[PDB]
Amino acid sequence: SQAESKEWYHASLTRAQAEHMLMRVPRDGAFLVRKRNEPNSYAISFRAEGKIKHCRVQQEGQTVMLGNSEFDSLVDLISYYEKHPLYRKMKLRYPINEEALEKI
Repeated sequence: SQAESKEWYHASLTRAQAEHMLMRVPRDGAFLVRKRNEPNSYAISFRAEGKIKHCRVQQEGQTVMLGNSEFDSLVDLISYYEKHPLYRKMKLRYPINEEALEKI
């Protein structure tokens, strides 16, 4: 779907790999979305209050759900949370597009 080509979306990034990337950006609002190793499940990994936090988003047919908040798609969800606070008063602000690198 459309989210898969967005700069904040990572198809193959674990929890720890995501933290490893986010720890290098010293700014609240830094974020990425990663597919989880369970069907129809994604995580938003983000920086808030100086920490890294993870929240889960479920794909539910034609829609996605974050807690009790429904959106048309992952792209619409992220757009909404760039405009409205996701966590306390903090909005998503800095999409992280880093590659998890394999040293060879």
